[PDB]
Amino acid sequence: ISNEISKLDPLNLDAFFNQLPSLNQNLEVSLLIDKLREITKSYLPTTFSINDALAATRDLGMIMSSVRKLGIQPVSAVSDLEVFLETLSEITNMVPRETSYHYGPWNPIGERERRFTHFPDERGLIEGVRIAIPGIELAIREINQLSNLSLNDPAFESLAKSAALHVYQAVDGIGETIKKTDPYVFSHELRPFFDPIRIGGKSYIGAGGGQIPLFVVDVKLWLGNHSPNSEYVSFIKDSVFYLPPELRPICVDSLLEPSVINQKFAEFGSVEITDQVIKGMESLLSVIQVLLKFRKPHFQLAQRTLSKENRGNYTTGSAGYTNSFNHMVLEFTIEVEKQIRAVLAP
Ligand code: HEM
Ligand SMILES: O=C(O)CCc1c[nH]c2ccccc12
Repeated sequence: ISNEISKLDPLNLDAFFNQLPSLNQNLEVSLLIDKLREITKSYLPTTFSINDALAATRDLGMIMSSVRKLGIQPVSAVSDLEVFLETLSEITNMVPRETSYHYGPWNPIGERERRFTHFPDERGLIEGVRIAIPGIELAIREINQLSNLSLNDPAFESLAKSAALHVYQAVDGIGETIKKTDPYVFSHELRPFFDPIRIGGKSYIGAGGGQIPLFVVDVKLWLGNHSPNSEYVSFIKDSVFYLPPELRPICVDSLLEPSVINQKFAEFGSVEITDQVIKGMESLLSVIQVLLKFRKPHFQLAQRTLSKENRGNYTTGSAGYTNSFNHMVLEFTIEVEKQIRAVLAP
């Protein structure tokens, strides 16, 4: 629950985070490192509650990401971080690194907001995931209920409508990014804060738009267990254990089970096609069209950011993929809209 994490400052870093964008702007790597050492000596993370460790992972993660921006592996330099992060990871049962959950919904609104830089373009990513994530999560719960409901039941269509409504939040989030974040300023000023960090022999990618649980929607709604060697399934496979634990069993189940649409494709061609059954199948295509209204503008944005003109020193997002990945997720989704449009043609 996000409001009880956002209000916490378990490492007393609030004043520091008002200095951070200037610290980062003047490349003051010594205050960064001095703060990491101070933390591993001023706090026994073992005594933390779950909410405390989640907010600590947010704050420590961003200081760590700021050191890695300059090119220094932060745990390699402050060796005592490794057991500190170990202990945080045990309490949270999440990666010893911040994700878009800590960057968005668990990031406080207003004066306490944790930001890497003074550029207003940064706000376009934070607001983007802070809006997207709550609505996808609600859609996730509602979409899971469609499996155990008949197309002919109005309850099916009302759940799918509520889910398409909640997914629109991700549209609102990506529209907020498109208006606030300059593709050039992002690549040159923001992107280098989301680079991999080596912690205990493993490398943990930085925060990413792709960490919003939208892929969980995908897996349950249309991907399921039908594209076993996809590159999309490998990304999801790599994402499962970055998600909060609450979401992992849904995602694992859905990867191992036929999708809602694939089953509802079957029930449709095997039952008395009533008027409610078509409304029900039309509410599935509504959800998918809401996904398209997100992926289409998202694609253009990453395309402008990664053009020769604006890409700066990168050719990939923080998860290591080019725009080819988004093109592939978008075509998957487009093709799903074509299959439903076909089932519905009469
Ligand atoms: C300048 C802004 C942005 C750029 C250049 C960008 C670019 C990318 C890239 C390159 C990927 C491939 C995965 C990776 O390597 O990280 C990706 C994936 C993804 N990103 Fe973005 N992104 C931006 C903003 C956002 C925001 C604000 C959100 C959420 C509100 C978001 C949501 C996603 C999602 C859901 C995926 C998974 C693929 C899909 O579902 O289409 N992105 N993005
Ligand atoms: O999603 C990506 O991989 C690139 C966009 C991106 C990097 N860090 C981010 C943090 C929050 C929201 C979006 C991003």
